[PDB]
Amino acid sequence: PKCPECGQHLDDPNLKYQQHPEDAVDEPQMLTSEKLSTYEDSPMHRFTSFSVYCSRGHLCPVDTGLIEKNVELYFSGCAKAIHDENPSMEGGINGKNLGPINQWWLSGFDGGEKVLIGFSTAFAEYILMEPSKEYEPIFGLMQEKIYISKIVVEFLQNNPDAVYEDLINKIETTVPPSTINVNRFTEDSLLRHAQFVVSQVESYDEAKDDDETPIFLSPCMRALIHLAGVSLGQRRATRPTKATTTKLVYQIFDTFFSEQIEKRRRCGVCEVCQQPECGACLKRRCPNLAVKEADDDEEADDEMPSPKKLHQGKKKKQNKDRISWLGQPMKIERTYYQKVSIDEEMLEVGDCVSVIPDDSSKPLYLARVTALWEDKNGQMMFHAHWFCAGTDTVLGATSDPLELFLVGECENMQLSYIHSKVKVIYKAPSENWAMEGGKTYFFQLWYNQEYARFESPPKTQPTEDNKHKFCLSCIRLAELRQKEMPKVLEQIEEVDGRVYCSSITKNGVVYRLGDSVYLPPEAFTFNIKVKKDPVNETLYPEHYRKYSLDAPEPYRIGRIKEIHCGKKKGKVNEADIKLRLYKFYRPENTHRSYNGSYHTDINMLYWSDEEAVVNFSDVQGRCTVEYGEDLLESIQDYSQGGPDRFYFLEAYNSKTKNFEDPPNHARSKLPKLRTLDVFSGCGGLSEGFHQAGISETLWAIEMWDPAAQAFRLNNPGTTVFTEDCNVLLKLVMAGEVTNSLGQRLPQKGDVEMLCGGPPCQGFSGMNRFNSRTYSKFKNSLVVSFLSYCDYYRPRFFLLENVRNFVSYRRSMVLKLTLRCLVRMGYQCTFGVLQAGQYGVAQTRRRAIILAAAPGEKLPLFPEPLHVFAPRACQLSVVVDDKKFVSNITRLSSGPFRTITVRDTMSDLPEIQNGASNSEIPYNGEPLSWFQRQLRGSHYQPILRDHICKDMSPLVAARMRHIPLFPGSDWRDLPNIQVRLGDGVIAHKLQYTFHDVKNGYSSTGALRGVCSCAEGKACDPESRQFSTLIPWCLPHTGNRHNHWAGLYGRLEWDGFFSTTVTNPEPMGKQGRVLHPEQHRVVSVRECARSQGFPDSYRFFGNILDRHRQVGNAVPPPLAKAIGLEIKLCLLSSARESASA
Ligand SMILES: Nc1ncnc2c1ncn2[C@@H]1O[C@H](CSCC[C@H](N)C(=O)O)[C@@H](O)[C@H]1O
Ligand SMILES: [Zn+2]
Ligand SMILES: [Zn+2]
Ligand SMILES: [Zn+2]
Ligand SMILES: [Zn+2]
Repeated sequence: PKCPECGQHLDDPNLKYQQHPEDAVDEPQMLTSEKLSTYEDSPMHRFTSFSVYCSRGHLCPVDTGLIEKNVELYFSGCAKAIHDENPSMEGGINGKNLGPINQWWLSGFDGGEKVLIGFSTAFAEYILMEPSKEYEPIFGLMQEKIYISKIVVEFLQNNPDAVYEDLINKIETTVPPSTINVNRFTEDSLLRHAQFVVSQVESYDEAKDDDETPIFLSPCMRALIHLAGVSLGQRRATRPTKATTTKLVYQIFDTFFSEQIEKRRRCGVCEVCQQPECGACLKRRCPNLAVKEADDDEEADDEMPSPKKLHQGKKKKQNKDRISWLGQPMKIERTYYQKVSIDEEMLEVGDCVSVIPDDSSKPLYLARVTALWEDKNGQMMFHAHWFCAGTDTVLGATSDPLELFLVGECENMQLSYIHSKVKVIYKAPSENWAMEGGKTYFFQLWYNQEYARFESPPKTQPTEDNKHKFCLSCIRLAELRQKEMPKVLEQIEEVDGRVYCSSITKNGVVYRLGDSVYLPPEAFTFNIKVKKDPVNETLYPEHYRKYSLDAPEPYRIGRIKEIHCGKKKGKVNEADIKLRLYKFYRPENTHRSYNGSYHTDINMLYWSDEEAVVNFSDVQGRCTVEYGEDLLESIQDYSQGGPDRFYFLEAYNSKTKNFEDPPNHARSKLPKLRTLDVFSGCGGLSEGFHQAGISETLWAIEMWDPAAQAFRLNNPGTTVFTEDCNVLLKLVMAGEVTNSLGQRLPQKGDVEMLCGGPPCQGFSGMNRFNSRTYSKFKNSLVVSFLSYCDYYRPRFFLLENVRNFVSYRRSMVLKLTLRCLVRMGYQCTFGVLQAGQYGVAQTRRRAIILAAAPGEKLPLFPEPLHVFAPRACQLSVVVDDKKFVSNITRLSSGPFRTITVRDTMSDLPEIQNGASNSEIPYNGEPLSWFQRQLRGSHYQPILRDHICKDMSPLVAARMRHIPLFPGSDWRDLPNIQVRLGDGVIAHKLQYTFHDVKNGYSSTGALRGVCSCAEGKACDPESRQFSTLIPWCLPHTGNRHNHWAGLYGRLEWDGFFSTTVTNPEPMGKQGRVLHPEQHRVVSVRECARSQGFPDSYRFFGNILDRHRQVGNAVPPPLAKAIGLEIKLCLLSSARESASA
């Protein structure tokens, strides 16, 4: 038996019938009482001892949607004076069967701790107070629901951009009052109330409206929507940051607005899609569409062939009047060079010209007249070194219509193709350019299309043997062809039509006999060597979902024995340079294989008497393979001394599979820049830079206290400013010497290098800019950061960001950043790097913007040192449908093996879920090479931050029950009733519906967790909570790739999905459970995943430490970049050491 009106099952032991007061009169009568009377027509009244019930007398909830489902609900209790705050049944009239509830509503989501619950009837609006003793339970749950909703709304008003793991933490950590009979809230509760909470939050945006972003569209909100299948649109309840910029930086962002700035996939089936109309108002917009759009704005598009070279390209001839030479010829060559030519008016060498092309792609071609001459066919010729227009560079629209750029484009042309003489000025930097922080065609930098490098022009020089032919574009190409040229330097004595040599060259590297060489895994070979059963589906109902590229080998190493080659007609054929090498085994290449690749050094080799022949083309680079037993310093000291340094102590007998000693033929300052790390964090970026020996941080700016604190502990000589960089900048700009706290503010000339990670939050999307999006970026921390650069003018600049920075806002964010630096007159470039390729067991791509002052050199992006899964390695950038790449050649292979989770944390003592002891002994030695380095050669007794979050009894239980086999997640959980330690009991998942797309289990059992599996609309109450297999995961599984690896354990041979900031198992941060322990990863494990030395200190609570680390730039990546700035400095030091 179950009610025809409300639906309640009569056998329900928690059912209750309506119990009435005496003086209870019908609604119109009780509303005519004199005990009764904001800008509306009601009348509004208070209401106490209330009870809500169906037409038959069953006490009913109001949240459940029965009002919506047309079910007439009647209420009863004491009504009071609008002003009467007493919830004691005393100053009012009792009403009975009070009008069917037209609708119910809420008010109290701002500067108001109280949340009011009102009902609307055919006659009056009532404000509820206390329920009746019989209704109390029913109102109880409803109340709890309302509270989570409040916490969720309030938090989001204060923190939009909040991620799912934060929401969870906000909820988790909020202490509810006594008035709410819940000890504390959990992810389980939020997920359980996920529909009420979301539908409440939607309503807050519909109600309190601004031109601002709907709170239901925040990352955490959409995350909760996708995780717990939620129906959007079921709504009901109603009732000027400015960047501290310099004139120059302001001007750029101010003009882009006053130029390039101009201004429907509705769902149909939703409750918002079924409601008219607006000019009654200005909003009726679909929430399901709103999400799809909000989600698509988050994703980019990463193949595409090389961009076409400019000016190749058709130009059209002009004049037939009088072109005659002027003066005596400069020189002779079949060609006769001149200095002046008169095409009606005077035209000298080194003047600029305009060339009218074919009326199609219509920009006017611009060129520097390099040379003037007459060819053997008496035709008047010229050499046109082309200029690139601002719009034709990466910059595009962002550039000055008058700014031109020098390119590696030149061609010979007849004097007919010339249109006119054009005034082209070189906007050279001032004598004092560093102090400068706050018409016709001009130029400033040299642009390399292939690598988006804006650089300071050479200058020069024109020798008297080429003062007539002087083409920089021709010189560059010549130098390039020379380096790319395989050439013999010294030869011994020739043999059977092949010359034996002692030294060869290519790419700028000189290869001698005995020097070691890198080659692809295909280059040679070593002496090689040579079905699932039935799962219990009753126990593992979700395993069916389980169903349904990897890193290459590092370079093959060889030592040079012979440089024999080939011969062409008379002399040596460079196309035929061959090498005879002694093959070097890596421990992995031995019979040992993967066990060799464990505790061994990343750079240890095994000598072999084996030999191979390979072309000098196949050679990737040169390295240093030395015998350690004949060594000057320790193996560590030699290894840590410089690049491409390997060693061998024994020799591998490939045949006997044994280790003999090797044969006897196998035997033998840096100016640290004064740095300012803006958005310093705990100092991971500064760390890699200090590791590089190229810097010293003297001023670090951190807004968040726990981070700045952690910085100081690692950098004691740094003036850590715990402010908003915007106030800090305004003070120097105001002329201050010191801040409130009496700390010396950095002054112009004090900062040699600027570096930082400006967080992009108010505009971090992909779609076209807009009035909203632009205003947010106009004042962004990117613009505050570029102002710092403009004011201070450091020798070197770095802006590290999220890889998508490069793609953000139809790549406009990157185009404007590059524009800024060019306006100032800085050499600059962008580029993407995968941290994993730099010695970290994590897959994280970062956008890196390098900038360098005119005078210094522009650094290159570091060559990858570690072999990584190709998928994780897409570094290319498509800007305005042109593919931009970095100088990185190693695409592809690398010199060292991959760093794995195993190498990252295999040595750490066992810790249980909820570990709290900050300082503990290691209780053992380091095992991996990686461990040895972060633990250090110097003995450390204490292990720090091996602290791990305390997960709930339920989550804790779930983790115990996640198998240890690689790549194991939720889908492996058993459907078993776990005793949650405490009174609470995690029960089985009830499988009551049919999955029409997944079928039946092997046992003929159902797979459906909710009515929507059938194709119908989700029936609530079919929702389950506190289940071992989270109910929400089968609920949405199908539409979200079976919830990938949520509750997944890290693979020992795997990596970290990303930079983990708050480890949650159903989180957007990847696999977070430890490979073997029934817990989530500890702070130190994360710190290790970042390649931080075990000495590295962290401040605040567990979560602050977690944030500090997952915010950091991994020191290995920072050092890699720092090392590129290293060469850039030494090179510029020897260059500024002449006569
Ligand atoms: N307006 C502002 N002014 C100064 N610092 C800010 C800021 N807003 C955010 N921050 C800081 O921005 C930092 C970004 S994380 C930076 C990573 C870092 N360079 C490293 O390798 O550790 C955070 O640590 C945050 O607290
Ligand atoms: Zn009923
Ligand atoms: Zn809709
Ligand atoms: Zn040329
Ligand atoms: Zn459903």
